[PDB]
Amino acid sequence: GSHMSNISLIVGLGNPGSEYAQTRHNAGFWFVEQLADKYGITLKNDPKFHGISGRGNIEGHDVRLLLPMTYMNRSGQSVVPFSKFYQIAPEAILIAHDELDMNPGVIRLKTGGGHGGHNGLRDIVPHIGPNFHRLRIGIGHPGSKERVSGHVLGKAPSNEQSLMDGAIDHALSKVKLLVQGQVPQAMNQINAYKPA
Repeated sequence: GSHMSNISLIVGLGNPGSEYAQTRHNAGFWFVEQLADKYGITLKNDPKFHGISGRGNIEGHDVRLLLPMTYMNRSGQSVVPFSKFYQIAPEAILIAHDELDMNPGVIRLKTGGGHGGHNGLRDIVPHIGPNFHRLRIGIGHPGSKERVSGHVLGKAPSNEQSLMDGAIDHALSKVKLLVQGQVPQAMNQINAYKPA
């Protein structure tokens, strides 16, 4: 099982399929895929947990990675049984996700709170509660309430993509702190990120 607030499960939220891979709602997938490549963690088919998952060493810690393949609004159907099976408490979970309420190039580490309208988080919090950590990857908000689906299922223009990519890269450099349980320092250093 997990141990205290040493992060040992990192989840990236998104939708399956090439048609969604470049969309804003897959920001969490981008982060976790890049993290897996950085540390040489194999992301392999995990049909039992309706996802793609991996396990490997990050800075001397045994960490699991998970990409639900359920579609976004059914993400809990992967995350919940996976975390329960491996006895990973929410306090040891980091979920990376797109955040409508923040600008592209803004990234923050948050502990607790609600789903903020995010349909992936909405499927997870009812089951494990809110006390997991979140890597909120800013994607911006569309023109109004009605445009949300068109925004999150859109491919960002190059400038916004560059801003997100830089923020994601910064966060990758701070995962060492997270797997070491240094959540306060990680929060300070992630939240301080500026693109320019």
